[PDB]
Amino acid sequence: SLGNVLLVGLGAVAIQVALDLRRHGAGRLGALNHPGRRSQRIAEALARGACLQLEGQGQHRWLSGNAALDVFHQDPAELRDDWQTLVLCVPADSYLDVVRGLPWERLGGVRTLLLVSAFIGANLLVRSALPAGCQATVLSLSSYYAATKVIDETQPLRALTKAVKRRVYLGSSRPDCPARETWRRVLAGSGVEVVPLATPEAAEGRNVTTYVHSPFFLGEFALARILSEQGPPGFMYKLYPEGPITPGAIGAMRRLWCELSELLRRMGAEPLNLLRFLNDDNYPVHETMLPRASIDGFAEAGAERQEYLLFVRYAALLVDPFSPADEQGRHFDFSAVPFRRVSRDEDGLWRLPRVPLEDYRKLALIVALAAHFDLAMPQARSLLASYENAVSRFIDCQGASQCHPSLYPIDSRPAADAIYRQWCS
Amino acid sequence: SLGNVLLVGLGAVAIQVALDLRRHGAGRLGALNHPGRRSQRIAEALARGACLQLEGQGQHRWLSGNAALDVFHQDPAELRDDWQTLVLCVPADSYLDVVRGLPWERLGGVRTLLLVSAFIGANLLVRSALPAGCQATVLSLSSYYAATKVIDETQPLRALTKAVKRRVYLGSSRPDARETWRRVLAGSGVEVVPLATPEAAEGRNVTTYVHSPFFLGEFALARILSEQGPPGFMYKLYPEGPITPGAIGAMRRLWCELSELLRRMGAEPLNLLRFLNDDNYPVHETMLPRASIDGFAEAGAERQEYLLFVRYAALLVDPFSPADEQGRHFDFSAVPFRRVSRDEDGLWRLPRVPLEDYRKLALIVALAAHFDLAMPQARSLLASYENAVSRFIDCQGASQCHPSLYPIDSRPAADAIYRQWCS
Ligand SMILES: NC(=O)c1ccc[n+]([C@@H]2O[C@H](COP(=O)([O-])OP(=O)(O)OC[C@H]3O[C@@H](n4cnc5c(N)ncnc54)[C@H](OP(=O)(O)O)[C@@H]3O)[C@@H](O)[C@H]2O)c1
Ligand SMILES: NC(=O)c1ccc[n+]([C@@H]2O[C@H](COP(=O)([O-])OP(=O)(O)OC[C@H]3O[C@@H](n4cnc5c(N)ncnc54)[C@H](OP(=O)(O)O)[C@@H]3O)[C@@H](O)[C@H]2O)c1
Ligand SMILES: N[C@@H](CCN[C@@H](Cc1cnc[nH]1)C(=O)O)C(=O)O
Ligand SMILES: O=C(O)CCC(=O)C(=O)O
Repeated sequence: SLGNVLLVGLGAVAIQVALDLRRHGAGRLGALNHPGRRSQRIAEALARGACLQLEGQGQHRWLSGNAALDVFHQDPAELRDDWQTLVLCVPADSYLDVVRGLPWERLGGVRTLLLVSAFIGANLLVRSALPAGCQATVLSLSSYYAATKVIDETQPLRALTKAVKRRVYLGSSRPDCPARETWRRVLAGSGVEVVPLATPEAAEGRNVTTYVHSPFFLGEFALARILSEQGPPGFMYKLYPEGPITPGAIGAMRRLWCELSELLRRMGAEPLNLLRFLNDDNYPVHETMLPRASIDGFAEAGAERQEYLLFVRYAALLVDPFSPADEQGRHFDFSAVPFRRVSRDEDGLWRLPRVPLEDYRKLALIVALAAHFDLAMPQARSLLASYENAVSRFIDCQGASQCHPSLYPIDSRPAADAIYRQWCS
Repeated sequence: SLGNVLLVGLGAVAIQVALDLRRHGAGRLGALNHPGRRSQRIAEALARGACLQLEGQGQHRWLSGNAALDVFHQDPAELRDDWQTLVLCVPADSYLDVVRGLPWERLGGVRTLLLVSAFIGANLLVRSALPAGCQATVLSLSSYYAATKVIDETQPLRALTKAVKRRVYLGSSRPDARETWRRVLAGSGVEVVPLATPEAAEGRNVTTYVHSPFFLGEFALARILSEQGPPGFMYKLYPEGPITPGAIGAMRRLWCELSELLRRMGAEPLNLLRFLNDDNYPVHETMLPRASIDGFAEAGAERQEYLLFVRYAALLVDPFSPADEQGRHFDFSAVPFRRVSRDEDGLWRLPRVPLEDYRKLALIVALAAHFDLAMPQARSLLASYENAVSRFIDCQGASQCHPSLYPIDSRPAADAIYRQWCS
């Protein structure tokens, strides 16, 4: 079964996962979060008797519930060998740091480790970092299965889920893995269909953010908003000049999808139909905007038609076409998600938001991995260079002394080498 | 060169034109407005000392001015042969009726007749109704050159111009008066481009290309014929408005059909995307690259449809408007549909959009048949309108509907245009 489950990272994702785990049952539920203001707030909340609370928004209100946490650690030194399942709810660009940091000498009983938002190569990278002879199976979930936020960091244990995906995918380092069905059941509790796939990379190849955030949020427009201090933040899914979506961004999306598909084929994984994945698995539009024949036929449509269809898809979602119309015939403004921007941390250093720092670090690793398969990925490299140039100019202007080192050049070649060696073994 | 000018149809357009004529310099100013309540109000206002009053809104406030009306008629038979220039400021559907009603055999002094909103064939249709040997030159303007309205029908001669177009085109029945009218209209700020034939100007009417595919389709007609529910928006994407990839396909296919008709009538067609961007409302290079705009006519159908869709998506907000504090731009696309309304006799009427658009396209299709052009896309749009309006009549009752909703036959007008063109 799942046995006793340790959530690693206790954020918005973990709270939703905790609700789904408690519905399913069968064991103690613990969490580990590294020291910091959030962990201090969490420990304070738990010590006064608070529980994890998940609220569903709008149509998702049926999800809402509370979940008890048996133990919370902000000090790995107190962990003992009581855990059968680890669930990594930390940012995906931290999986390597987090897996190296776990006290594996006291975790010999762990039999499964789930990566809740994997990317191509993540399963292999995590396996490369495990201690020798570790017999934990590593599971890769394609994408986090919802949209969830901690409303008010002052109540760190209360989260809001505003969207839920129709379908996600799950692969395992163990062939014909029985744990996949367990997690199918756990996530089905929140209405998500989990499709088991035959290898981790096939699931990782269905990570939605890799395909969408890379072309849209590594470009010039997004970076100009994210690195700004004054002026409006702009909107993540609007068309230029309100947001980053342009025909050029759509062309980058198509070309990157082609590059990623070839990488997947070279790792023995079947690529996805990008339009059908976006429409059917994540969020749909009406037949009059995207005919089913166009959705199903997308992969054979030819580049111009593919780009037209992708553009239509995003223009069709500037509002939510399935939301109720208001008195004046308008639908919900689905595309008005503001960009989060750079902000100063407690040491006075500029930090980047997760979008795009996490998206850059993921894509940089994928590109470094693809080089081992003799794939140059020029579109991916152009997106990396756009981010790097913009951030470099921000450092020039603000001063290196004022910038957190996460803004600085990162070397992904060592991690890519570890992944490739693990794949070849 | 203008002499004494008679404005036929004394409404919003005529008031703007009168003030532009006065800025340029003209003789007496007269007007002919057919009997009706508007003419009754005009006659009383004139009796109490009213003049033609034009107000320019905002940046166009320099357009504002007053002009005396020297003569007002309602009955064409009462016109004296004292007019060198006639300007037709009536709806284009009425041009033939207006011309047939005038006593041309005793209007030998008329030298110029200007059609302010000429549809394809309008010049030829007008000339077909003129007596043989009639001396008048007929001018076709591609479209009215501003956006103007009578503020309040209780002060009938006071009009408001809220916008002026960038560019219009002017063609003449006489090879090589265009220059005079280019100057006159240039006083409003519009650039008038003289073209070599009337049909070249008539073929540059923007509503022909845009209103036909968007407002004769099923979505638009469902809004227009509706009584309850929100009216929807003319230029938003489905489900808020009628713009869909199917509507854009209709737009492209119709542009191809219209372009071939123009070529068969000896007129160079337009590059639709360049015409929309450069003559109507532009977008940024990142949405529509200049090379894609200039190259549109040679791009191939899929790219052409993608570019047109991008153009309308890019204008859901006005990208050159100032951003508000939230990074939002002006909601340019939220122009509500005008819908059916009961008239003073209690009868349902259609708004000019799409009635005028249907009538124009019906004539174009009937004309195209003479050039052996079937215009299947145009015919599909006509059928869409006819079927929807027919079902509205079924539901409301013919006795409750104004006769303008009933079937029309444009074949006699098309035949007269073709005969004139072959003359
Ligand atoms: N929430 C969503 O809807 C969503 C959507 C798409 C994808 N995702 C994926 O899920 C991941 C987690 O999302 P979330 O909303 O739960 O974020 P959250 O606010 O960041 O919670 C993440 C937890 O992990 C801790 N953490 C962050 N960085 C860490 C690091 N380098 N090492 C160890 N612990 C770290 C955090 O504690 P501290 O704050 O103290 O560091 C926090 O408790 C995202 O990064 C993304 O990969 C989530
Ligand atoms: N900004 C604009 O105003 C604009 C823009 C683009 C296109 N147009 C087109 O230009 C045409 C005229 O526009 P408008 O705004 O000036 O209309 P308007 O204000 O209603 O004026 C039309 C005038 O002509 C009269 N009239 C109609 N038929 C007549 C006839 N057969 N003989 C004599 N007088 C007649 C009308 O009187 P009754 O009201 O009694 O019929 C009215 O006084 C319209 O079809 C319009 O769609 C106008
Ligand atoms: N947020 C997603 C990334 C995909 N975003 C959606 C678009 C969208 C989301 N909200 C408003 N518009 C998509 O691109 O189809 C995730 O990673 O789960
Ligand atoms: O869905 C959003 O609102 C932002 C895009 C996204 O996928 C994310 O939160 O990582």
